[PDB]
Amino acid sequence: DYKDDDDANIFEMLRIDEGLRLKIYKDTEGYYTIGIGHLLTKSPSLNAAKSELDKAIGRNTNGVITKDEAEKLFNQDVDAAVRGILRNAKLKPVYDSLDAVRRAALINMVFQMGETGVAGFTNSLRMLQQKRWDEAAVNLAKSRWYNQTPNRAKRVITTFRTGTWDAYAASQQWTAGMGLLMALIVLLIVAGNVLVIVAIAKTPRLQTLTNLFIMSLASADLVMGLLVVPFGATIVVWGRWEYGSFFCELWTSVDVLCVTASIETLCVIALDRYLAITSPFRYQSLLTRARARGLVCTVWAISALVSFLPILMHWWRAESDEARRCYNDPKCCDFVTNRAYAIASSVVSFYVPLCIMAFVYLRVFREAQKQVKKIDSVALREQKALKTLGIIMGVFTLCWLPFFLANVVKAFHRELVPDRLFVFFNWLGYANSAFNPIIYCRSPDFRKAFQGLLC
Ligand SMILES: CC(C)CCC[C@@H](C)[C@H]1CC[C@H]2[C@@H]3CC=C4C[C@@H](O)CC[C@]4(C)[C@H]3CC[C@]12C
Ligand SMILES: CC(C)NC[C@H](O)COc1cccc2[nH]c3ccccc3c12
Ligand code: NA
Repeated sequence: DYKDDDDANIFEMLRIDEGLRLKIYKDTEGYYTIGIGHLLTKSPSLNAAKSELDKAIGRNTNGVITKDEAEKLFNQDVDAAVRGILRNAKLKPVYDSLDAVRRAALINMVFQMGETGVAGFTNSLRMLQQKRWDEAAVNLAKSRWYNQTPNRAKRVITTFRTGTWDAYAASQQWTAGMGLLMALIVLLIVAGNVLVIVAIAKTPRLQTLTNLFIMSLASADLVMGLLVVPFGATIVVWGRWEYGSFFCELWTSVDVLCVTASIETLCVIALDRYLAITSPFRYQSLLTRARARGLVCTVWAISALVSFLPILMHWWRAESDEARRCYNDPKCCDFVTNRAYAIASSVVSFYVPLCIMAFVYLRVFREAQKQVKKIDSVALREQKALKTLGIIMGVFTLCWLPFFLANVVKAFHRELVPDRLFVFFNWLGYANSAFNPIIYCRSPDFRKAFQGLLC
């Protein structure tokens, strides 16, 4: 029938906003429920609920149904909302003035708040019936509704404002696009870094002292691909933190830990190659294989101290409205910090290692020119291995310097960094966990090592 597609459209709107379940389940109050919030019965008996389902559906479902049958239930719930809207003196005149798309927005609010809940938006309702859409969208956003479910509320409010479905089309392709891209990013990180660890760990040719440090660097990248990036992607895709306040702080701590360990490992590398080329005899006299393992544990030990300790102590916390409402919402895991912590933490964990790692390695890179004023083909074999260390140090500074310059600009004046931009700089740094294994293939020894392990 020519009216069928409007029922499918509003069904898909709420499918995105409330979700869909095709098997009977208990709602938070414990009543048997299926579909998009269709409450089957308040009776405790499960068979009474399947009985009510089989009546509405016209077959013996055994408590399982198809998408199309879930839409059949939902059309009945939509009729009940319309009846309630039509009997509410504040909502009926607005509903009568709206087209199908804006009626779907209003019906969607009714599913979330109820008629009385929507009826309390007395000024926004006046602006809708007055077709002052942009002003209705502003007043609607000034609400606890908007603050508690901003993703759904932005979509509904955009729908009242434009009169289109574009916010729901934009969402559904965002979940598919970014859901896929994030999946590939987690695999490219876990794949490239798991290979680098096993290659150095079981290739005798690769068991270089510098490769002992690179295994620390790849070990940081692998925790990123296992315990950090996968969970930060759910925020980028789902629009909220699903794992509670406790795992929010732990995730944040491991995230700060791995980044702090990486720049410190790059700094220890630059200090290793500087001692190696300025004082070779002290290098042989000082660095045993076991002491090199001690530097790694000391780096992670300093990193966990400078990462876990401030975070578990809540030294980072701020008093702003943005900060307190996130701290009191488990669904929010934004890392809102006080201006003091934003500086001291990023300086101790990053700028200081970045300057030493950048200052020392340049004096390393110039002394090699000071000792090789010649043309040579075998020199290319050693300029290449030195260049690889300067690429990894460079790609790290590129992937993460913007995130930390914005972090200090954000501290003095939040005006300048959009949250959209700051999140993008943070994912430029997450991408570094992918690049390193690719850069490790620049050297011939890793190259034949990767090629043998894959067959
Ligand atoms: C995700 C968090 C909570 C766990 C942290 C993992 C810790 C234990 C990791 C980080 C880097 C790892 C070190 C890096 C590589 C080496 C060199 C290897 O030849 C011996 C072990 C040693 C020294 C690792 C010990 C374990 C280690 C310190
Ligand atoms: C989603 C958020 C939690 N991700 C954090 C960054 O990946 C890494 O952030 C840091 C690493 C090391 C030191 C740091 N000091 C900071 C101050 C503010 C924000 C991040 C950091 C930070
Ligand atoms: Na929170």
